[PDB]
Amino acid sequence: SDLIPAPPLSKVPLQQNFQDNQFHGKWYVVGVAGNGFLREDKDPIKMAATIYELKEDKSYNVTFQKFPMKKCQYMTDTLVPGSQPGEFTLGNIKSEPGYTSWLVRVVSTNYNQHAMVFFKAVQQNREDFFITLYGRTKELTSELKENFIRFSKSLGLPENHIVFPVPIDQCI
Ligand SMILES: COc1cc2c(c(OC)c1OC)-c1ccc(OC)c(=O)cc1[C@@H](NC(C)=O)CC2
Repeated sequence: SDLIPAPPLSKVPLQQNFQDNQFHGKWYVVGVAGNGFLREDKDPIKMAATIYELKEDKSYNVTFQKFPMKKCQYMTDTLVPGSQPGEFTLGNIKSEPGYTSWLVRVVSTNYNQHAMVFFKAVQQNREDFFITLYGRTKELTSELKENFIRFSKSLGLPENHIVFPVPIDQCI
């Protein structure tokens, strides 16, 4: 299509010894890169924080601001553990107009500062993928943001498909 193809999974690193208990909580969206994310300097965006909640069954609740981030509205999905720690499927629980599931792979995190997470659509004829740069604070370092840009570019994403929203706590 118009879109840059998704990488094979083997090109997406997996965070080693992923600790679900240490990943839970609030994560600001500090960066988002994907074939369907488009930097428009004329239309900057702000994004509310994502909440990852670990449950008894080791799945998460995930509460996140909805795409394409025009009116701030939260949504909640289930993050079902996959083939191993760090990996999940994010499923739309009800069949609705815009519908796909995503494979979710935590690429790297140190739990208390940053995380980088890869999302790939499991729908047959969808190249759709994106990478989220999360921070525990609204601000991350230049080195951490350049590492996210380089990772994103290594999967073929142009720099104008890499967006840095203004992180906020809540919808307004
Ligand atoms: C847990 O966090 C996120 C999870 C997803 C999305 C997203 O970006 C707003 C997130 O925040 C970083 C998401 C992303 C891109 C999409 O297409 C470009 C889409 O159609 C759809 C989405 C999401 N669906 C909706 C309705 O927002 C599902 C996956």
